[PDB]
Amino acid sequence: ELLELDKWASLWN
Repeated sequence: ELLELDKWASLWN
């Protein structure tokens, strides 16, 4: 949805 949300929705950390 709209160029990704970059790389699995930001990233879990």
